[PDB]
Amino acid sequence: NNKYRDVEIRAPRGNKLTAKSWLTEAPLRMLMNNLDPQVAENPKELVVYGGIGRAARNWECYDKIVETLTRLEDDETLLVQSGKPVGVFKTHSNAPRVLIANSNLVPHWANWEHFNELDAKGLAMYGQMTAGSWIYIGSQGIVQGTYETFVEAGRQHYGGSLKGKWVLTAGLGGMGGAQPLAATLAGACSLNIESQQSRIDFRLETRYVDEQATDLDDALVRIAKYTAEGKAISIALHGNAAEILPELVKRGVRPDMVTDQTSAHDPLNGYLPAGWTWEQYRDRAQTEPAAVVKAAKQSMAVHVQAMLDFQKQGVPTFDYGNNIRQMAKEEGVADAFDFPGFVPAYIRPLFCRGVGPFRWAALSGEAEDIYKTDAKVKELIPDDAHLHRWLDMARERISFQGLPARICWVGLGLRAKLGLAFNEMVRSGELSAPVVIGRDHLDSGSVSSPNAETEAMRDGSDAVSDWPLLNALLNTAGGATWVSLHHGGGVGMGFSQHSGMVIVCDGTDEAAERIARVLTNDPGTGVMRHADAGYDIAIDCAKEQGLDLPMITG
Amino acid sequence: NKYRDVEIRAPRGNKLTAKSWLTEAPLRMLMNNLDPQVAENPKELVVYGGIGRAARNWECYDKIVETLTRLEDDETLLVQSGKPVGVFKTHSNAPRVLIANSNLVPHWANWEHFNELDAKGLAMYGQMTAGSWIYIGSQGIVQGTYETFVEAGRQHYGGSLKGKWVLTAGLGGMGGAQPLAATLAGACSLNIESQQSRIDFRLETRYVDEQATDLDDALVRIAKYTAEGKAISIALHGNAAEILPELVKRGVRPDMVTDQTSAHDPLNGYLPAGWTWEQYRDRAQTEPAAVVKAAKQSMAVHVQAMLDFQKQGVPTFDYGNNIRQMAKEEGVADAFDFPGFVPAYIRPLFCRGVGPFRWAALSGEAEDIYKTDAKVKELIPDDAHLHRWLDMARERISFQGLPARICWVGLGLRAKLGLAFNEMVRSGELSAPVVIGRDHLDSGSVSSPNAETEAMRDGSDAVSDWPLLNALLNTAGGATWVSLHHGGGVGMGFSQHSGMVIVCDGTDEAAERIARVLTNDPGTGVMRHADAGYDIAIDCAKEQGLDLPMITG
Ligand SMILES: NC(=O)c1ccc[n+]([C@@H]2O[C@H](COP(=O)([O-])OP(=O)(O)OC[C@H]3O[C@@H](n4cnc5c(N)ncnc54)[C@H](O)[C@@H]3O)[C@@H](O)[C@H]2O)c1
Ligand SMILES: NC(=O)c1ccc[n+]([C@@H]2O[C@H](COP(=O)([O-])OP(=O)(O)OC[C@H]3O[C@@H](n4cnc5c(N)ncnc54)[C@H](O)[C@@H]3O)[C@@H](O)[C@H]2O)c1
Ligand SMILES: O=C(O)/C=C/c1c[nH]cn1
Ligand SMILES: O=C(O)/C=C/c1c[nH]cn1
Repeated sequence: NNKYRDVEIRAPRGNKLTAKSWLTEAPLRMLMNNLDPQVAENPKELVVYGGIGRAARNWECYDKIVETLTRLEDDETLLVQSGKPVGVFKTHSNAPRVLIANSNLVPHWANWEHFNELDAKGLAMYGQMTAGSWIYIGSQGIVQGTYETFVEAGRQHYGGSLKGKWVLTAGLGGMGGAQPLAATLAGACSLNIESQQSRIDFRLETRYVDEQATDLDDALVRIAKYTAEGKAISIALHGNAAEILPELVKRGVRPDMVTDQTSAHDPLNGYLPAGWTWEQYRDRAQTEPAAVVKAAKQSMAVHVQAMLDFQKQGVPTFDYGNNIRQMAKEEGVADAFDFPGFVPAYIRPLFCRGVGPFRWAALSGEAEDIYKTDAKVKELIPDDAHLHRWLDMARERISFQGLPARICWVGLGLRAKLGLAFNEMVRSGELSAPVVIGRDHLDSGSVSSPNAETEAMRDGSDAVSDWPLLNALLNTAGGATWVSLHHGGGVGMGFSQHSGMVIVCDGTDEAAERIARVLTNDPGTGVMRHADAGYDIAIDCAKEQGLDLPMITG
Repeated sequence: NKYRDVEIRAPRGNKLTAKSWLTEAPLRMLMNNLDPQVAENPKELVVYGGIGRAARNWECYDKIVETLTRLEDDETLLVQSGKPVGVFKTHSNAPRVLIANSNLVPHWANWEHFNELDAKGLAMYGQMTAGSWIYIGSQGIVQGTYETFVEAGRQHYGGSLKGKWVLTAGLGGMGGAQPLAATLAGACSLNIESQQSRIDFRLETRYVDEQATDLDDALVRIAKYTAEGKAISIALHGNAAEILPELVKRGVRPDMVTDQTSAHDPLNGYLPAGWTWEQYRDRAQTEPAAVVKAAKQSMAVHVQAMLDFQKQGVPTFDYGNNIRQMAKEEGVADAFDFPGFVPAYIRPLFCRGVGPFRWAALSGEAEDIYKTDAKVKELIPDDAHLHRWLDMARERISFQGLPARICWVGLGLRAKLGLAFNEMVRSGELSAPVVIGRDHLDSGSVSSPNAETEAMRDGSDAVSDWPLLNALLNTAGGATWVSLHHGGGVGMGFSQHSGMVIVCDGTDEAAERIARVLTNDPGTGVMRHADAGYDIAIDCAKEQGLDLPMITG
């Protein structure tokens, strides 16, 4: 192993290569970017986000991945198995250069206890979604999704804009840290409970949260003031959600929306029991992990009961993909699922058109490369004012972390248009170096997760996981530059299966042929999957886009 | 939509109905999987292994055939639990079909949830080769069953098994290979089977030799034949959960004990003690939970008899039908006191990438397989065990559907063979293309802690990254169709595994694909066993020049 190394890693910048080609330089740079101190939550331990989501299994494996990517030939493919470079095989230049499979366990053994047994033997690594597949871009990766969720909740419950309203939530980790800024962009104030001061500080440093209250009473004074003024200000409060949310219910405080984004998906590592310190928690997880898991899950039950109590008061309440309802249910809160997941409640119609967390990064390191792509997106999508406003807010309010990157939700049809245009900007020298195009594994065709993205599918097919497997096979066949299959991202061991893809735009004609089919097929599989489930909006999209769906179009 | 009173057989000869041999091949192998001489119950789409099906339902079957017929050379069909769900543009060196069957998010990966989805029209059990169109009747498993009995004989009895007998049960599609495998290894065998129609199928296909009239008759025949050193297989109509405890009580001592009933699926594949098959199938529809319970309670009695034979010193092993797990769930706490066949006997073969490599003649002509048998002997001139295998196959294995051959070979020889076969197609020595495939039971394509990855030396039994990487790499290298299945062999919850088939159509493009795919597919198994730290696998990797960064640098 070892899993601690006191080094600062950053992606190399500019146009000169360390690896043999841009197709192998790209995953090299994106692996290193996943560990950049401005990007990752705890990169000296290889941790990117999401509990113990890691970029490589241990530091020996990291070193060997870098060494191997550096020498990999253009007709060779590296296999990464739970963060370990296990084999290099001959393929061809239009296949992926890296195939990644992280954290997959045969289902009867797919649980944290067995994962932790394997980890102790040096046999495991949790990939999360984008940690082990090298496409994490800091809090920006999720911020548009969290904004779209808050906007749609506002449209359903409050007439759209959240001006004068406030969101109550918890968790200011890598992904959770997007919540305050997303709320602000949606027009709302927010109170964001976080148990570690260093995480509040990271969100302040990256300008994802605005201020820190001195205590709960002071936080409520600020929320009362800013909402009365119609300001949209995010407030962090250092504390424990499982103590504060029940206290807020006892006080009859009524937020306008309630959710949670603590790392409840991993009770041993990601969720602080009430009354404990993070330091006690980390230490006791090593001596008495069973007792720590039970204490964490008991506090999750208290926390979810508070969420249910807000909901009974008429407050819009939803689960944001961290499996907390499941944990509470296992601890006796039999009605934990009385509030819905964010996807069936708010986001699923976007997935039905293949819209999701499409993203790209400038391997050059140059901010202006992303600003030039933003301008190109506006030229190619001239009549979508919501999207133009998103890109304006991103430019004005999202500061880059590590390599400049952009989140921009778009769906089937436009993803390929954008990717081909970016490839041509690389060819012409408008862009100073190639760019990579990817996405979260949360996307319309790439995830099965019955307590998150596939909760409450109208046909009952929540648990069917053929679809992400087919998505990864098809990305490999079409020519993505690296393809990944992961288990347990988001919701934890046992609860999801999902796929990732990244494709490099290096300005070549060969890349253009791959891009045209890969960025059609990847969102196409999500429209297909939702059309199969019988969503009329997905069937309409399939017809509009000319998809060939034999059981539907013949 | 579930039942169709039709006989289906693969098209023969050289005329295509699809646009190329790469799309004609999956069309013919899908049909071959349903041939009445191949499949256990093809009018309900069932190929083998409980309810392992070739397509979800008959509408889906028809649409797969229609879609394969029109598929272009740069298009790929996606099959999702036996349903043709999308056609997408790829390129001519990608697979024409990508298949994912029966995959369920792990917390829901169980038969109860499968059956809920099935009742909604949302599910199909792919087994291993049922849903991925490379089943060749009982021949697909017979050499692995033979290699298991041979290695058990080497470990326990000095090799040959002449004078010895095996006790087992299950004469279904794959269990039907057990009698002939025992015979070829030199042993007599007693094979318990609950359905006379299954005994008849094995008799007609020459996989079992005789049927005893009752248990006493069976034992008189075993005593006589073993005393004479004959290797004869005996079927007995009955219930193993009744007969095995009776043999323990009688003090009968077989020389090996195993089982291959469909214990992996209590609702459909395992008859409770005292029930008729009709009663079981009727009640399965009326009271499924009570049927599951009764089946599992009988599996517990069955497994306790196996444990009781082992206590008497009888070599006893689990042959991958998950029966130990079912018995443990019913209270047999020491059900895993006897091992699975792979850690006990077969794993050293997997460490060299050796496994159930196979091919089929799309022409339909037996002589095409005889020509390939002769070519294998020429290419592998100094392996007399393999030559004897092919001689025994010729003599004793009858073809079922398209003529096909099982021939266990590993890393290095698979590619030599497939390139030679492709050259035979190109020269016209073979009268039509051949398909080359394998079971999903193979060194790099399955994670199954109660079967192929039981008791890995490093404790990595449940790691299922490996079959997913195998499928991704076969897709990258250009197999003709690639599959990812869940629950083959051992049932929902207990395995994940990959399949591949590649067509040898005589062309230079196929040759390029074949050379890397038939290197990489067994290469991933040698890699996986090398990663676990098996010195035999590390040696193989070095011999074969594999690039394993954490071992070779
Ligand atoms: N459905 C989705 O789309 C989706 C998307 C992204 C992330 N996720 C999930 O979101 C969750 C957060 O991800 P992340 O990257 O921010 O994780 P992280 O591990 O980086 O951060 C979790 C934060 O929760 C805080 N925390 C834990 N227990 C607390 C408690 N009791 N009170 C207050 N704070 C507490 C921790 O101090 C930490 O800062 C994870 O469960 C992740 O898997 C789900
Ligand atoms: N370990 C391996 O390498 C391996 C390989 C292949 C298949 N399998 C498993 O082998 C098993 C058999 O496969 P198959 O294709 O023969 O299945 P099948 O469903 O075609 O046949 C099962 C047979 O078991 C018989 N049977 C059921 N209960 C019985 C009982 N109590 N007494 C006697 N007979 C009984 C049935 O009548 C049937 O003929 C399945 O569990 C399959 O998944 C394991
Ligand atoms: O946007 C990202 O990079 C990460 C997201 C993710 C989704 N679910 C768990 N992690
Ligand atoms: O040899 C075959 O075609 C099928 C086999 C298989 C292995 N395990 C479950 N099915």
